[PDB]
Amino acid sequence: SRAYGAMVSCHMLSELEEVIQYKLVPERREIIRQIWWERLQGCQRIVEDWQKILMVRSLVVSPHEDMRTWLKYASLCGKSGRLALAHKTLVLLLGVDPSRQLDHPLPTVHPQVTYAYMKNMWKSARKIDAFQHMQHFVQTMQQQAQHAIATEDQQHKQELHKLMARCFLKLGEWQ
Ligand SMILES: O=P(O)(O)O[C@H]1[C@H](OP(=O)(O)O)[C@@H](OP(=O)(O)O)[C@H](OP(=O)(O)O)[C@@H](OP(=O)(O)O)[C@H]1OP(=O)(O)O
Repeated sequence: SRAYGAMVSCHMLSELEEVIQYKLVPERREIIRQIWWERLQGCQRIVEDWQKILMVRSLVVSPHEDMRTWLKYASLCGKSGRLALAHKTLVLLLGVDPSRQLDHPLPTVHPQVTYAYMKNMWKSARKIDAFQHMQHFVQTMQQQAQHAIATEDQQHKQELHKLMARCFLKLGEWQ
């Protein structure tokens, strides 16, 4: 346990070497990203270590290019009593600020990021407006899925169905 800090330092150095590999090799990008995700999953859930590792990885990976890792990090921050940083990460991922545009509905792009932001807002005691946004988002998702049902998109349709089931469960719990 006393050596864990040095272990994190070694992890960061290895990530740096893998970053130079990511820069050099254009066909290794997906493999490198999967390795980073799995190795980060292996590590402890301390916010500071995750922040250091993500800063290291940011040299070649913008947050938009990998929304899953930053969503996990934001969830960890939210569960660690740092809702300010979690909201900052969510608004960075979305690209627009729902806080300033209260009247404007939440964006539909990146539905996973939207759902994460909505649950963070629910944790932010803004329950009624969060529920209103959730109703609007469910209506948008169902109508968009109905319009965009096609044989080409099935895995996307399955993920959309999973997210919609989660949204329905959250709607029931919050009601
Ligand atoms: O913290 P909660 O509100 O209960 O949400 C949990 C939590 O989601 P976050 O990634 O946003 O934290 C779980 O993540 P863990 O921190 O436990 O790893 C996730 O589980 P997975 O990591 O397996 O995706 C699970 O998702 P699901 O219910 O689809 O299994 C999801 O639950 P809700 O989406 O229903 O809130």
